[PDB]
Amino acid sequence: HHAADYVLYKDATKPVEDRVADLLGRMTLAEKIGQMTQIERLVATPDVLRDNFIGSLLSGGGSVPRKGATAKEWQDMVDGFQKACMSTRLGIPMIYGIDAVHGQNNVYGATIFPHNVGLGATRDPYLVKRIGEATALEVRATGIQYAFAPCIAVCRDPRWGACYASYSEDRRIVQSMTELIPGLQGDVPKDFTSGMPFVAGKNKVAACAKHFVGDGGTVDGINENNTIINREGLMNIHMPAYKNAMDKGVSTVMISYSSWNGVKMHANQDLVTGYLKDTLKFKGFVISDWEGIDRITTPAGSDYSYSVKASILAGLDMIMVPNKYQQFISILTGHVNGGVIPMSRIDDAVTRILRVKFTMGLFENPYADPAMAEQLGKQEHRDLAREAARKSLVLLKNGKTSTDAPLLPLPKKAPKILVAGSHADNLGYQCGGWTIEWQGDTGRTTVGTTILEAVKAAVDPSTVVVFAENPDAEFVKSGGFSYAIVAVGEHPYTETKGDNLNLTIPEPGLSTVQAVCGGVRCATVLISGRPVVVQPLLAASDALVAAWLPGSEGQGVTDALFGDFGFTGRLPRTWFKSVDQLPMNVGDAHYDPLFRLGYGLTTNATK
Ligand SMILES: *[C@@H]1O[C@H](CO)[C@@H](O)[C@H](O)[C@H]1NC(C)=O
Ligand SMILES: *[C@@H]1O[C@H](CO)[C@@H](O)[C@H](O)[C@H]1NC(C)=O
Ligand SMILES: *[C@@H]1O[C@H](CO)[C@@H](O)[C@H](O)[C@H]1NC(C)=O
Repeated sequence: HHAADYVLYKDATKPVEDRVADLLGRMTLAEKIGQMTQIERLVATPDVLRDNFIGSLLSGGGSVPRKGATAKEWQDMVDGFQKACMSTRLGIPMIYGIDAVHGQNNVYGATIFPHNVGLGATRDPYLVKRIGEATALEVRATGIQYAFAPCIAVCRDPRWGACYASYSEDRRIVQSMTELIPGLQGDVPKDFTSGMPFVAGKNKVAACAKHFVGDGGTVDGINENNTIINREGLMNIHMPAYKNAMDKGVSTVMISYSSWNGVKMHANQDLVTGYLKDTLKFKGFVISDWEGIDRITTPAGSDYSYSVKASILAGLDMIMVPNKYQQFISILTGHVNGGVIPMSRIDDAVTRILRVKFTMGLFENPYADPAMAEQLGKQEHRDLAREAARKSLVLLKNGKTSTDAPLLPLPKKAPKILVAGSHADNLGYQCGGWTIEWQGDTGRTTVGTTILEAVKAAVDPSTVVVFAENPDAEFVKSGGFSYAIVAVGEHPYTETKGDNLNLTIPEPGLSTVQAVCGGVRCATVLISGRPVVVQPLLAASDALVAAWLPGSEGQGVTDALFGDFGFTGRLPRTWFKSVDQLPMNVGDAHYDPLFRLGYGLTTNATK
């Protein structure tokens, strides 16, 4: 189509499938295996990226150009990697992925949205779509084109350390919240074939439905473990939202560390190829989890040759290595050279990877847009996060007896009030895991508003606000306080570090609530990624709110405490009476909840 040096795959006017086929037909085995290889930025250099024809890079949790890096520092880092990839013989751009799972959360100054369990409490799919839209903009502000979200796990046991990453124990709620996908990617057109990948253009990102499949169903909630359930239960609980993700054009799917009835998902040809590809007609790319193929074996990494053969034959397309790319590339090249892995399997993996890259516009816009930098932490997105935080709150108690005056909403004008607890003025605790660091962190780790700061912003100027982190009973009784707001709960965690068989909050938390509430009427705000043992907190408190992990916008909590809005959140999970009941789900013979799925008290906005 015209100029003497015309190359069809470089022609932006050609159909995607024609561009894929034209490029694939020109590639060497080294160029094909390179596309299937994703590496950490920590091991990337210009020569590594060119010499190994690398297809993708990622930042793991906390993998950043430096602490406090600006949006432009991120764009310059990503573009430097891209310039190296674009300089190869074929000039195939790399795709850069990151865990943007509640905002662009590794990045300083990014808006931090509530974690998924609180979003499930909102029952508001359109809110979650808007959160996807804002998240795409803040990810593109940093030059990154690919977000590893949504987690569509259906967490069936809150002892799991990733329960907060699940919208709900009820698959129907998880299905509803797949609206995150067209938020991040853009809406698919009217014509659209389920299972095809879609991203609208340079202001959107590729999404990732994860982790396929049954990651929320593991024995005792043990992370990365075995999910024991018949096919009927797998298909009835854990699978449905993957079909909604196909219908919405999700570009990629990430495989689970978990096993299904003893078969590693990373080695499961029947599910990855037979079901996801051949039954659901998924045409995007399938990516491993981090060292996911290493973990097929016990011990992990003890037969990496088998890990590569089993995973690639199972149908995985792109491997998140993420460090030992030389070994990965060498073993896979040997398997192909030996006839153990057919060329047809390599060509399928590369076809899918290229299909996603051409579809999303990456060959047309491989570099960052400096004009997008200011999207990072934009006030409109903070207002959205504040809306979501407020909608996520579930009021569990509002008065000790049926005849007491309800404590909430609290008055903004009072002579003197107390704000207390470990979680009242700790931005890292209110954001939880996957915030700045992989495991999250403590204190003022990014830009945001703590519960204490939100209270000071909300109250009448005549209201004196006193903060004490862990006051004793006498300090409270002598203080002349009108009421107290006391915030306690879990410390930040992610995945295995969060697996927890007792689900009791760290001390001092309960002791502080008891000291405070013993001296003055108190509203307890519980920060957690899941239900935790709650009867002692309830017995002490006049009012108690499950605020989950509400993110950077602490004013969402005070918006409801002071009656600017009514409480509307409803439990997206069962609240247990004791951990010895677990697992305990609706329909079980022993279903005996402290609070059932859907429970939530309400208030009306103050007049
Ligand atoms: C589950 O965890 C146990 C206990 O640590 C371990 O022995 C086992 O290998 C795990 N099983 C799977 C399938 O991951
Ligand atoms: C509850 O489990 C957590 C994490 O496994 C642990 O750190 C904490 O000390 C436990 N409390 C107990 C065993 O009483
Ligand atoms: C809250 O609104 C509902 C419905 O209008 C009403 O039934 C209730 O009495 C209202 N006010 C209070 C303070 O409960």
